[PDB]
Amino acid sequence: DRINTVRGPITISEAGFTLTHEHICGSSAGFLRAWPEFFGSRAALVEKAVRGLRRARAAGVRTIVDVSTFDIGRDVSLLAEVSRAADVHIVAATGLWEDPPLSMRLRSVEELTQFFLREIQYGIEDTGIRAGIIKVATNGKATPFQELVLRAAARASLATGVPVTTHTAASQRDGEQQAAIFESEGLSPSRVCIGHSDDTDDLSYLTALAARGYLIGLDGIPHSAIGLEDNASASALLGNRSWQTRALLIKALIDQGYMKQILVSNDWLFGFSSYVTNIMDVMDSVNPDGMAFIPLRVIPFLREKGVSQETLAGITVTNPARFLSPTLRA
Amino acid sequence: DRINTVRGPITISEAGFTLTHEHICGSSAGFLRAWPEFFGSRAALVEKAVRGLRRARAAGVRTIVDVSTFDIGRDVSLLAEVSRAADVHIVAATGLWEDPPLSMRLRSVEELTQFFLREIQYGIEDTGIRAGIIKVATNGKATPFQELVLRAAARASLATGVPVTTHTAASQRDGEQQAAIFESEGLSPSRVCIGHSDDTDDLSYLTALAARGYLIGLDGIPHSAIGLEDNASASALLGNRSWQTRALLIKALIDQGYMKQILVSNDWLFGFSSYVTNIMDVMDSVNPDGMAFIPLRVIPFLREKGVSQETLAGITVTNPARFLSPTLRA
Ligand SMILES: *[C@]1(*)CC[C@@](C)(CC)CC1
Ligand SMILES: *[C@]1(*)CC[C@@](C)(CC)CC1
Ligand SMILES: CCO[P@@](C)(=O)OC
Ligand SMILES: CCO[P@@](C)(=O)OC
Ligand SMILES: [Zn+2]
Ligand SMILES: [Zn+2]
Ligand SMILES: [Zn+2]
Ligand SMILES: [Zn+2]
Repeated sequence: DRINTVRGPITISEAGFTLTHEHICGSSAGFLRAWPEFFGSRAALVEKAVRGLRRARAAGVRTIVDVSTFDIGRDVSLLAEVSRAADVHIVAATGLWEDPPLSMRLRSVEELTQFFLREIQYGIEDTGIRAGIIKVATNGKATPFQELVLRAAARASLATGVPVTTHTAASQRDGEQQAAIFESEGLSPSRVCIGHSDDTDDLSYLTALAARGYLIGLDGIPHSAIGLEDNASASALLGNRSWQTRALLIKALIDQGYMKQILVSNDWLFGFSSYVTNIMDVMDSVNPDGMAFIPLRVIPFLREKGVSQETLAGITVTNPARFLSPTLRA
Repeated sequence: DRINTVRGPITISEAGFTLTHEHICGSSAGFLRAWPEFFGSRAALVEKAVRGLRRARAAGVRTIVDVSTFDIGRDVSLLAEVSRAADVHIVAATGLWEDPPLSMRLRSVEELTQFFLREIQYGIEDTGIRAGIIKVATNGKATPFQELVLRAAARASLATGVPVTTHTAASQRDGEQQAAIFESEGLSPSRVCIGHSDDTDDLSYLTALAARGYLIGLDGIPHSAIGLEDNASASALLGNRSWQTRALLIKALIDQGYMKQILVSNDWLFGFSSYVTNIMDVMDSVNPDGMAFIPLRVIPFLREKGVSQETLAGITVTNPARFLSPTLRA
């Protein structure tokens, strides 16, 4: 009956409106400590993130899930500072994304499971902050090491009840292999969110996952390079489907009976060093509402398309609570 | 007339007997902070490193050059602690090795040059400790990003006078391309050590580098898996040439007139997470003298083969001082 945040345990009812896939800073391990000037300064990144989380809170957000791992350069003391200053709860992550270093890539399934358990059960670094979610990734067929990560994540979730959330190449149907691996370890689909699932329009894929009990992460709604066809790096990252096209998948899955399994977010960030220089500027130009885009723009859009207020509340409040609530089955 | 160490500037004469390619811990950025139990504990790694540096100092070592970068998980506060406790000077490194994360790999030559300059001229992280060498790497033909790193390293050296030291796949003759890149930027060969050069027996390659003025890093003398043919991972890392075979390259280059350009070391470490589990144990079994192997075993070997005491002192004391001494030409 409690979820770990960067400021400690909170009750389920305190989570409130929750964005389930967000980042304070998308970086690399040690990078913000070694090269803070890349972001202007650490203080500038903090100020930017607080301003943004304050705008989100004013729009109705109460909690974000920062799904930055070790290899995304998660800095839990930065998250704690931002969380305190903005009065928005932040749930931190363990796991590994797509850029693990050699010291992680050479590890066994057992060793990885120890590491993820450490961050859930003991703490991150020497901070005593415990993760409330496990983040994993593939981009196409899993590498051998990613198979180990997905298995370790399953083990860590089976021991603790903390959920797993994934990065996919959704157009490659990665969620099918991720599911297979997780199920081979015994993990309940109700403890797993298959993320970046709004990157595809393939309903045969989305419903195959939802029918087995997976949560479906429609988590990049404002990601679009429409109107930036000249910028190859922004097109490659963001794609050329509209935010409306992505948002309508929320309606599609509601219409198929999966309202309880949908998790919505922006996949936004306040700093971004793991891609091209100045990408954060480009992104901010596309979506000046930042993390507030879901409540300010997506919710009203969906209401105008005939989705109910009650259904939207269930998606933004009930589903994240049920997901984040530690349990073996949800 | 001063070299930066983890405890501040020292005079040239204070450097004394210097090992020019060593590691306290071979790891990954953030790893020791996130997963100290991999090493037993941080305190255990500190104790091990102090014991080892004390044994080296008793054998005549006064300074080591820790050529661990950002991506080797260099922890300058760990180096400072070990340096204080063992009374051995440690020179820290900037640059990038073979495992840079996305936040580094996406950067330009200019950006990289700023980062290396930061670590030389201002400090590492928030510690105020400044690097005294720039470390770079290729394993075969340079990737596009490694070309940028080598160019940035050249720029940073041209601005500050701090030398560059390299990781090679010596059997692939990487030093030839590294030289070409460095020279394309204007860098003097006398400011560059082409490292892991004892990994090859190709004198046509070694002398081609030394003839242009490069320092030659014969830096892995005790690395050998002879008598561990059953251990594939140790054979792959350490090779199947004897330490004597490697040591005799020091004599070969003396005999060709290059005594002033030879730099000798062990390429040892006290923790090693970026390879197979328990590799440190295997390595310690092969060479229980650790960093003391050069003075305890290599120097007497070379004397018995007819190299002079004076020549060996010039190699272990004069050459490292001339190399580390900030200058545009040495
Ligand atoms: C919230 C209420 C249920 C519907 C109308 C689906 C029948 C969706 C909106
Ligand atoms: C140190 C003195 C010079 C030699 C003998 C090379 C002639 C090497 C040893
Ligand atoms: C830090 C970037 O992480 P993603 C994979 O969600 O893409 C923006
Ligand atoms: C940390 C390991 O670095 P290398 C390339 O000198 O090999 C042991
Ligand atoms: Zn992702
Ligand atoms: Zn993300
Ligand atoms: Zn090396
Ligand atoms: Zn090395």
